[PDB]
Amino acid sequence: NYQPTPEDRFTFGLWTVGWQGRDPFGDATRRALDPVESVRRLAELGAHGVTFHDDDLIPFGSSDSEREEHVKRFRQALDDTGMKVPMATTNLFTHPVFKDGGFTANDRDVRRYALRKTIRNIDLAVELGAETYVAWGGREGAESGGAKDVRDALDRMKEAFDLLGEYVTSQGYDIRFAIEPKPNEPRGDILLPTVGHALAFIERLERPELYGVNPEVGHEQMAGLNFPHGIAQALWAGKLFHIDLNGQNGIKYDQDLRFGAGDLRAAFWLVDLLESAGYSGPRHFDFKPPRTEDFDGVWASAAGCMRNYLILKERAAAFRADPEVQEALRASRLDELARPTAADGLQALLDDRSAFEEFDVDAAAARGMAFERLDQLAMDHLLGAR
Amino acid sequence: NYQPTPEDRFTFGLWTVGWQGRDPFGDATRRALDPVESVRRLAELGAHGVTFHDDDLIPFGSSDSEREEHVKRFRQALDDTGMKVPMATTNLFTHPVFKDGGFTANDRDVRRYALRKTIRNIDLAVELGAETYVAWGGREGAESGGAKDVRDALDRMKEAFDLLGEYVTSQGYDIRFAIEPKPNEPRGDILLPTVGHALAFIERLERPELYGVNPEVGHEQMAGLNFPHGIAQALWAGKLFHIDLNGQNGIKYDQDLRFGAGDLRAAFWLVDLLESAGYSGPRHFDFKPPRTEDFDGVWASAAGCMRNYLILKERAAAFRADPEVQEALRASRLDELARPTAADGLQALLDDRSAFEEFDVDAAAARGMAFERLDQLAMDHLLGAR
Amino acid sequence: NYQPTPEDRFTFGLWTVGWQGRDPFGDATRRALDPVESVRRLAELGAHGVTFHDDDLIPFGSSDSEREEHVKRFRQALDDTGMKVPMATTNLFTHPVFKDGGFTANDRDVRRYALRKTIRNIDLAVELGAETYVAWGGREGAESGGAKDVRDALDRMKEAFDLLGEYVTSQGYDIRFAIEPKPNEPRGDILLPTVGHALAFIERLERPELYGVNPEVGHEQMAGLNFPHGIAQALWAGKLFHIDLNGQNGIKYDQDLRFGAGDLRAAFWLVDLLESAGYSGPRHFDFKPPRTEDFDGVWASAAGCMRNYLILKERAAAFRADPEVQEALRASRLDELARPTAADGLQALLDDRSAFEEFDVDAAAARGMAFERLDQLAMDHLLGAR
Amino acid sequence: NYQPTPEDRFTFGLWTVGWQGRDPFGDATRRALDPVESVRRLAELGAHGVTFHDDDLIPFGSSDSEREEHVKRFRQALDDTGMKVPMATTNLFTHPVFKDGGFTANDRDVRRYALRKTIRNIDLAVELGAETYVAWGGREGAESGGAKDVRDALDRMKEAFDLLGEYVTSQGYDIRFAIEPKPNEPRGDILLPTVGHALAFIERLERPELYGVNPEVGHEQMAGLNFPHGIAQALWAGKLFHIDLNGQNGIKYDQDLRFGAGDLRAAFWLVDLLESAGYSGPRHFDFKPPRTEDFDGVWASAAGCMRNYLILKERAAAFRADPEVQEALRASRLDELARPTAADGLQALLDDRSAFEEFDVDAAAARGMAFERLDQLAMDHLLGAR
Ligand SMILES: OC[C@H]1O[C@@H](O)[C@H](O)[C@@H](O)[C@@H]1O
Ligand SMILES: OC[C@H]1O[C@@H](O)[C@H](O)[C@@H](O)[C@@H]1O
Ligand SMILES: OC[C@H]1O[C@@H](O)[C@H](O)[C@@H](O)[C@@H]1O
Ligand SMILES: OC[C@H]1O[C@@H](O)[C@H](O)[C@@H](O)[C@@H]1O
Ligand SMILES: [Mg+2]
Ligand SMILES: [Mg+2]
Ligand SMILES: [Mg+2]
Ligand SMILES: [Mg+2]
Ligand SMILES: [Mn+2]
Ligand SMILES: [Mn+2]
Ligand SMILES: [Mn+2]
Ligand SMILES: [Mn+2]
Repeated sequence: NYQPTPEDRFTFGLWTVGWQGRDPFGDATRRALDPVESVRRLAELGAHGVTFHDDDLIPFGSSDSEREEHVKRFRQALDDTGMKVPMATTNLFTHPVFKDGGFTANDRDVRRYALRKTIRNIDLAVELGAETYVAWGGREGAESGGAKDVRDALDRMKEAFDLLGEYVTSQGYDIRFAIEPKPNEPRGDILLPTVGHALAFIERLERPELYGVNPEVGHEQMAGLNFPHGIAQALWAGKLFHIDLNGQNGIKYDQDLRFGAGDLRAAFWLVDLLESAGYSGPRHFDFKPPRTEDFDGVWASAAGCMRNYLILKERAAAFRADPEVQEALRASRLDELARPTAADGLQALLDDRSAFEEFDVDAAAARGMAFERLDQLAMDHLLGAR
Repeated sequence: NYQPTPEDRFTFGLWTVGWQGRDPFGDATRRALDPVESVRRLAELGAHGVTFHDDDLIPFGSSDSEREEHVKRFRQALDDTGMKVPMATTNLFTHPVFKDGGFTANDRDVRRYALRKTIRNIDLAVELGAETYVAWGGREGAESGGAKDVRDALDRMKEAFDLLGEYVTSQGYDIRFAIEPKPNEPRGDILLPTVGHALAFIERLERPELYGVNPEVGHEQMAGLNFPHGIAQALWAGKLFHIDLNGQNGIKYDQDLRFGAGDLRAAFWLVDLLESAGYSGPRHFDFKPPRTEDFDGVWASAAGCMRNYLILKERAAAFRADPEVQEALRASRLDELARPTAADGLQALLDDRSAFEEFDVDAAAARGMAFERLDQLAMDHLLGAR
Repeated sequence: NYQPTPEDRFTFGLWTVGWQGRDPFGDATRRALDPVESVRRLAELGAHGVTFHDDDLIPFGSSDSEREEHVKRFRQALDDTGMKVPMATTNLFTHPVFKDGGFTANDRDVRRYALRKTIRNIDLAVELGAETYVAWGGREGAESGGAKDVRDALDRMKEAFDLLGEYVTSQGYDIRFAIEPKPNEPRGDILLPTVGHALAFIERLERPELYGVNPEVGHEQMAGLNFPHGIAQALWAGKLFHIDLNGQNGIKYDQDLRFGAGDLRAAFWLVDLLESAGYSGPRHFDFKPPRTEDFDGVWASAAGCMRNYLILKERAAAFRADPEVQEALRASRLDELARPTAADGLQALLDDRSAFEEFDVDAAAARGMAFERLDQLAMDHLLGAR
Repeated sequence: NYQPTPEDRFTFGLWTVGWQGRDPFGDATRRALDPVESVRRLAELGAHGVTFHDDDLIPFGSSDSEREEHVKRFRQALDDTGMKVPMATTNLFTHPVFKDGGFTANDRDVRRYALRKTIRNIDLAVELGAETYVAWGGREGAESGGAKDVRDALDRMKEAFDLLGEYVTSQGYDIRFAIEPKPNEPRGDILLPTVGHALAFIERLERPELYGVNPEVGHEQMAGLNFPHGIAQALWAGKLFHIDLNGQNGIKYDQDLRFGAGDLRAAFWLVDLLESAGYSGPRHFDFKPPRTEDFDGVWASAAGCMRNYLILKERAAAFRADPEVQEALRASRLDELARPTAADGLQALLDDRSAFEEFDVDAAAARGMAFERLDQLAMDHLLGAR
């Protein structure tokens, strides 16, 4: 039951099932994982592909010879399994050089170096066939107000992304960029903190169509926001290039629980939205098996991500196909929300006496929206109590 | 000391000092205020102008005759004082007809009516000389996931604003629009919840240059975000048309404390940003004298808003002019953040061996940012302990 | 399916289904409800009883004659239905006199009056047979630091509750008190903000066994806390006298969604705890039909509360009875958590070399907790996907 | 100006200025510190003492010989400086064995080992002369609902603390215990999440007077709570044995900013409370120099903690001594809040017709509290603008 297949487009970062369990207050609870074993275990689970930071695949500071061998070993695991690599990203946050950021570090020479680090790995990711390159500016921010002139840092951020788009244009690459928002942690406040802030920033870029967003369930929930609403604006803007699925209990540190844990109802509305909008990119999981777990629990965790997606997919589809729900949807006038407000034109609106002079405001106000019956119907479908 | 003058551009809504003190769990603690007395008391305090919702000035459902008289009385108060009216807005939230929203209500006929209500008041606001019309979509949202298809609601929101911009274009008006974001309350989640989400939405509008944002200190703080950072992206985008100043203690209900209360340090960084960016619009206060206060406390509260702005203005200016702070700013390389990252070009960057092959990563990582000394200098200036 | 019966002990406040829909920014969307019709509609729904504030039942300032008639009418509705009245409370928050609090108002004469208001209604509630009197100090708090010396206000709070316990002792009443915590709203910060703070305060009271807590799902979630954990400490302390069930989306204004909405998984762990601990008090719903709803939606909302409780009751019972879950519970050593740590005594512990000198720390650290398989089993039961 | 002296009772953990800068997403930015150099640098800064976890002072797994030498070296640094050691604590969170907790780990043998680890270090701390032993149960909690029966875990927590109090009683020690609350991180939810929850738990202990709380500014602010209010209830309960001073920007990860950063106004109300209550324990700083800083910035950070305390001490004292503020305090009836509510007795209250039958509710409701003038006076004192 609810079994994933590579057609379901499930992918994982190497850093997810690979997380050794070091937290702010704790040491590692698990040994490191060869990227090769992760590709195989995930393939066995029904995964479609894997993603990586540059330093997850080639250990930082590796020699050219070792780099070649680390890729050779990795390529052979994908060949053996059929695994894909749909996305890659640069680690511009772990090494101490990035302590004040990467593309927006105050030191100019750190910013130039962060660009060379990203450009090197774009080459690699294109070779492995990734279609999306992700940027997570987790060190772009500040803990105190005077350490970062934000308008200046946005200037620098725009130059970094403009230059990156100039590079892939100059190489003929098909890869596109996806910014991953996060409101805080590790910096006290991170720049482009939400899906909205990232969409707005893309529109000031030189070639905007080259960039989209990679929202993560938990990051919007770290700011108390509605994740499906944010996804809806990303899809409305045509900029859902990639997505990160996980779970989060409200406003606290970045938990990265397996998908479906945390806010279960919001996961349901998310899957219903992705499916009904026909989202076709990877269903990528960016989670951390809690450091209480041994290797066996790591894989049960990753298996739980895909299962919970498949369960929610079925419930949400049953929801939208139920004729009682379709009748309730008409009752709540969801059909009327899809109709244009004034297809007749401004002038027609200005003269339509039934829109002001003769609008029975009290009659309209007395019409219930019937939202509770609709929502209780959604809950019954979620829980299988119809 | 720290005394405001109309040149300081301080303005107030009628609804602020006019708030009778009805909260979710409480009845009014103060009688209603004639808009005329508010104009006079505020003028006495050194205010520059007032703003209004349509229904703050003309009681809802007033006859044409009464409407004329309510304006006549108001115009005479501004003449008597020199008060201005720099901004107005529509009340699309109080009357029960707007319970599911205004421009995005599911019922089409409510949306058409909300447009006629706004268009009527734009006329009025232009007559009183407002330069900015504000939209706060406080009822645009939902409490449950199925009651609002967000992509549909954004379609409707785009039509409403496109139509409004078509109207002021057709009339030759100079007025511009400013969207006021809010993440939640009264709806469970509000659409365009943050400054970012509002900037992104404006870029999909038909004539974007006609629209900007009207951020409110407390609304971004309701989502745990850094208000000065948000303002910085608005100014970077050129869309700070208007601003709402108040105070807020973190993530909870919308408090609307007088400006300077709540997060005092963020108020300092905000004033420093507005001043150094040369923000020239009104310094508008959108606050609520706590319902514990009588009329005398209402005016002490409004007086505290302007005073706290003036105090912070002085401290922040002393901060940026102190040569020790200018030396610290160089120490933390804030000057280097303002320099372009690769004015030399992509190709020069790709060949600059000092940016990768010969970058001493460990030397750069070992250079402290000196952010703490800088911040302690800012604190000393704030508190007057230099 | 999942149909409630009065044996299920479901109760409602008059103020819940009675809420006219006035919010901070909106007018009423529904007419007022005669308490009699609410008793009948709720009875029809399978409810067990109703609760009331004094002013929900007798309008504030009623004459003795009218008071008698309002009770006569109410008593006859309970007789006609079999409805009970298991709990009552005082409204010490709506009238403007309570703007600085009730039992802790700065004005002494307001505090004395709040005590007389409560004592009058205790008499009434005992007559209607309530077994619990609830105190919600929603106005006990402050918006600014200097307006309330907290240690003084706790002195006053202790005197109010000591006096109340002296009264019911002097009358021979069986009724007990339950404090209802809330962290904020309407005050900027409320005293005794959490279940913990309320438990601690009770232990300083003169006759502590007379007082317990009445936690509300949403109020602990307004402070980002785990509601089942809080309930567990209340039950561990023996002070779960009453409970308020509803739903809440994280840290924001007090939403009072119907039970089961908001955090669905936490509702599941709550019902599992209440049932397995054998909680026997009323299952009281303190919710607000969203003001989008007409009268029909009000009753669908209240019906959804009981249904969602019954659904969760079944899933959680199926969870604890599943032998796979019982095997997983042993795997995660939940049985070992119930065993005493050192039944052998301090001295035996101090000499047990297998507890320090010869403890294989690395072997123990390498044992996974298997928490993910356990949790995925709980999720499968919740969703009916076993 | 504002210079600390050992009489000011300022102390620091070794782990604070000793923090190498490893965060969830980053490697160390600073070398490790010999505890000896920290004692000397802090002494030079005007600190009074240092605190330590067992593993900050003796590296985990040290041989008896090395242990002796690490203490010998440490004792000589305190002798050379006059530094004291007023508090110590056990590290029951870093080693992987504690991944499911210490005193409440599901594995019994981990709990026994955690007790032996604590008891060993109590001996040591008494030798160095600490007067308070702190317990921070940062691993006592859970990420999912089924992994920890909370009532069971409280049973285990009560046994651990009862046993610890049995030990210090059996040894004649004077040391007392202080529980340090935290709502979350590293566990998804931590047991005893707030000051309140910790006070309530102490009252169920065998010898409660042996235990108090060690609240930390940032931990209560992680749950949106008012830190001075929490301190006020701790002092009202007589259980402020110790305190941790730092700074925190609202509800997010545990930031541990230097004291005075984050919520500046709440720091002011805190210092005013500690001083006016005559708190006499150590003023302990539990902060992290941001990993952007080199060694020089570490010490500027620690210096900023004490300075900001001294500045706030002066402003708050000037506040309480200003006769205008004393007149305002009477205006807001803070004097009346300190008076008993019914010193005359229940019966006198029941017969006092001026408390109900003849209470002019409308007159009392119309009296403003004058809280805004009072608060603006407090702000003027904070900023030095009187
Ligand atoms: O760089 C991209 C990724 O970096 C990871 O280390 C973070 O955990 C993710 O939030 C992000 O998706
Ligand atoms: O409509 C604009 C205004 O409406 C007011 O009632 C709200 O309090 C403000 O948030 C908003 O600025
Ligand atoms: O007084 C007790 C009750 O008062 C109601 O008005 C509030 O909504 C509840 O939080 C509380 O249970
Ligand atoms: O164990 C006591 C201490 O442990 C430290 O590592 C934490 O950072 C503090 O929150 C706590 O005061
Ligand atoms: Mg991610
Ligand atoms: Mg506003
Ligand atoms: Mg309640
Ligand atoms: Mg601490
Ligand atoms: Mn994350
Ligand atoms: Mn507001
Ligand atoms: Mn509530
Ligand atoms: Mn901390």
